[PDB]
Amino acid sequence: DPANIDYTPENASSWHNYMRNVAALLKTDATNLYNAWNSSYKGGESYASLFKAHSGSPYASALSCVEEIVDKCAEIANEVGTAKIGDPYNLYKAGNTEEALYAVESWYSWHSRDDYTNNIYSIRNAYYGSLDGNINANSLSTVIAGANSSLDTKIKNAIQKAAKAIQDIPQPFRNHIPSNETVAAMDACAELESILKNDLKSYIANNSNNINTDAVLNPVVTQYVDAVVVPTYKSLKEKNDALYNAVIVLADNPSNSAFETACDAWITAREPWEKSEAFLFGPVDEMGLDPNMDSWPLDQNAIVQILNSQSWSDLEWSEGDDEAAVESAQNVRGFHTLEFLLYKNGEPRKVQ
Ligand SMILES: [Cl-]
Ligand SMILES: [Mg+2]
Ligand SMILES: [Mg+2]
Repeated sequence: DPANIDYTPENASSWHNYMRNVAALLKTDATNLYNAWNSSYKGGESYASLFKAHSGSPYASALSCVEEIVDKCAEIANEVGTAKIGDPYNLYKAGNTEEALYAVESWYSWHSRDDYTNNIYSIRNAYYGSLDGNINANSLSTVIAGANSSLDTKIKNAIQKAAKAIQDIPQPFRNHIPSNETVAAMDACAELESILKNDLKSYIANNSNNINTDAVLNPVVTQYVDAVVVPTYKSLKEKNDALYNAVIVLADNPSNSAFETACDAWITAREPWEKSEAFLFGPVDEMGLDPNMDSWPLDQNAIVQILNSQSWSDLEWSEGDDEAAVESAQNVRGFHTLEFLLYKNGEPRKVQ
């Protein structure tokens, strides 16, 4: 029932206000995340400076930075295969097909394949030290290549295999959950997680390989922060600002065209977010910005209740609120709540 709700003339006013409020919070969260890295964190030094310096806490060496980088790449490869794809797959295989269909992150917009593929490109970006698919001179890839060309080539191939396997699932993944292609994508993601957390991490950690000193890894950490992390968060800030502006256009003059234009802005803003999921550490994690912007699944019953009662304060939480209160607010806001409000069955919603 909450899944079947339509945007109608009867609820349009409330629907516009829900969209405005969710888009304003996404704008705030992306700005605060970018500022935490680029300007100041916890009222002090910027997180970009703290990470690049690695002078004690939580990173005392360039190796500690790089182990976090690699751990966080392995974590997203694990999340994508075992949970984003795996949770719907295992529900479906057990015979719980209706629960499986609604378990797919980004199904409202039929965007799961592209979303999860961008998560793998986050790994590529972290490993390449770039955003354009070109291997940077100061990348982890180049460091591994100089010591072990075979391991570097196997890692680059494993990243590409996972991205290609997800793209090979027939569009949309929501309608092809039990496919052979789904299983091949899970396999490719598991192989990628393994080569990162086992082979790569162990190889860098071994002092005998001479690639874990600050002289070797400082330029890798600096380039990862300056060319990957900070520009991705800058792009997310800019694109969440544009997404809010597109929601305002739609709310002020609702039309099929304005819904289509706001949906395009949602995909545009999602890209730097999805391409940041290999670095879910530091500010995005500690500030709770990851679940603020990207909780999934949502509390769909609570969304419909908030829409009909215009209880906008239910979307927000404060420092010191208990865990349940924070999660309840996060489960009714963010990119996926805005996605619900903009899309129906993979297409922009229409004005009746
Ligand atoms: Cl989908
Ligand atoms: Mg168009
Ligand atoms: Mg997530």
